[PDB]
Amino acid sequence: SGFRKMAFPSGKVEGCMVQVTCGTTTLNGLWLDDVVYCPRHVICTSEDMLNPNYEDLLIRKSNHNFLVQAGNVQLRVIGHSMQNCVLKLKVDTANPKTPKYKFVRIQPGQTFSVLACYNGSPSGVYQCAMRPNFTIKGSFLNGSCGSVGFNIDYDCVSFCYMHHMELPTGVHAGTDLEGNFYGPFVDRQTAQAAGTDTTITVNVLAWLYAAVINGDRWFLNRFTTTLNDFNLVAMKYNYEPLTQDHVDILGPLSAQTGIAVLDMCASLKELLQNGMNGRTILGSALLEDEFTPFDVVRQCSGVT
Amino acid sequence: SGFRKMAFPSGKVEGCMVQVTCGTTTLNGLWLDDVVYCPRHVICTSEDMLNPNYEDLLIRKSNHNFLVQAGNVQLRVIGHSMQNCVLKLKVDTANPKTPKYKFVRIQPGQTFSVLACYNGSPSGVYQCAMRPNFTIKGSFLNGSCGSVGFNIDYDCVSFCYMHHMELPTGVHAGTDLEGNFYGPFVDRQTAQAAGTDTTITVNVLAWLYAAVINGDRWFLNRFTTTLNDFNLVAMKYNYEPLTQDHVDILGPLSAQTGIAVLDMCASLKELLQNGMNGRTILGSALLEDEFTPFDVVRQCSGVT
Ligand SMILES: *CC(=O)N1CCN(c2ccccc2[N+](=O)[O-])CC1
Ligand SMILES: *CC(=O)N1CCN(c2ccccc2[N+](=O)[O-])CC1
Repeated sequence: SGFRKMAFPSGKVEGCMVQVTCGTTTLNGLWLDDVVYCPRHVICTSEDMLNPNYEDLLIRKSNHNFLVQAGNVQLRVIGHSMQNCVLKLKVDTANPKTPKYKFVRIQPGQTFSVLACYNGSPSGVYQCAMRPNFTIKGSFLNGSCGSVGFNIDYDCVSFCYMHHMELPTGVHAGTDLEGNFYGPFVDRQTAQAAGTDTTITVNVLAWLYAAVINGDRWFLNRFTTTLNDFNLVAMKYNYEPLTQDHVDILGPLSAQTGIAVLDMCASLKELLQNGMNGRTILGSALLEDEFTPFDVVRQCSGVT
Repeated sequence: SGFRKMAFPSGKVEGCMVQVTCGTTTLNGLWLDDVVYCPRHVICTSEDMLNPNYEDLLIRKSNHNFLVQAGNVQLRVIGHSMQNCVLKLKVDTANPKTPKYKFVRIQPGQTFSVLACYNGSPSGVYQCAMRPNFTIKGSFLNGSCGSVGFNIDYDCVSFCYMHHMELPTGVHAGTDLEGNFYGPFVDRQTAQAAGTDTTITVNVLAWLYAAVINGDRWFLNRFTTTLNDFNLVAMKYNYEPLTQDHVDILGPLSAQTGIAVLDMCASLKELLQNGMNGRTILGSALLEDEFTPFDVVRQCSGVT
């Protein structure tokens, strides 16, 4: 029993983290096979960062200007290319610690683990969600760029995120491992505002199911509702609209607990309209939205 | 910027986790050098767990009855001894993945990472605190026993916790790596109630300093207080008394922020007396007590 914000074990990713230096800029790269992936802004002076022409900046750079260090051993760079907002550094050695991996571009509301890194060294691991506005609420200082977000399926690491930016409002923006930003963000030091950060409704409901399973039940009520009625309440409180897809995904949690998705929605509706009245749920005073239904099943069943 | 409940990278510990089977009981062991450490209740039938005589049960067990599996390779057990509530299984092979390590018995209020494991396989990592009542608020299912709590200092893993029990109230009890329980708990399926779970006052204050650093400042007030005045409020709200030791430890956070410890105490006092009025602090609706001052410095400076 008990329910915790849980990150994947970080070992398989720790073995991929390297340091990339170009001129005087240092940040993190990801070494998979004979390719090191890093944010392309590794080529920028912070002057460059106001309005960088990456194509023009990168003409000035050769293979030998990319200093790649894995632990205390230097990697020989034999090629470099720009793919969207990342550089791919071809090195002469395949990472012997390359796990099975995929690159996946996640949907908003999906959760992943971040291994926060500085000079290609891990400092810590935490669990995140891709917010509906395609920001993540991270913990990142200068040098953290190139830290990666991931999921693990038994032995296969699915990389979904590379860290690039902090927005002036202290939330985080970044790319898939093809170098495409989540959201409308660019790798430029410019006015970039986040949209409305909506609550991930299906995740809150999964979390309410997690609570019931763990004995926290005070918020179960006598009521039910409809998808249309619930969605009017959701709109008013900046919750994502709930779909029959969301209902379907919550099915096994519904089946395990014997509480109908729409009953649980009616519990959520009352919590939204009445607040928690100073009570807590799984030791939280607000409604948690960074567990997926998959996350709740996994933690509540003990998948390794 | 941003502030997250962050676990140590788990790689160095993942490489130590094994499966221990005795008769039909399976749980996790920790393989360091040529010794596998596991909970001694690995020798129990769940019948045994009502009132086990471990000395008497262990007479019935030989080296070959302890099945130790690391990945899919079996370890040869050449010796077994009971130290307090753990077994030490001497194997014929030193773990090649043994990191630098110590065994440390932590104080209540100190934080550590747990690598939750099942059949010697990692499922996830989260950050915990040793509560003042020597419980931890974990996430553990059947098979999770032998999962370990740790801190990492650059390259040295300090093991502080091995998982043994869930109390009837769904909190967790366990031992240092010498097999001594934290708190008054025994490895027996009996009436065991936790004492008063008090809030770790110095950790809340460290967390308030973390908030200020990250721009969350609304709770800073015009007031100050004294250690004696603050402690009267702390007593009333089941907060640990604050000592000059606690003040000293908060010094660098005080020095970095320019907010006197006793001013911050006066902010905490008002939060205790008035509550949060529906506001949040670092995205929490309650006062977080599972970051140490060391945790706040580390995350806010980017120590690897
Ligand atoms: C996020 C991170 O670690 N990061 C981005 C900012 N950065 C940088 C970019 C261009 C020029 C200089 C610098 N810098 O100040 O180091 C460092 C890496
Ligand atoms: C915590 C854990 O994984 N654990 C403790 C309970 N347990 C056990 C002990 C004695 C006899 C049987 C069993 N069992 O049901 O497996 C399993 C291991």
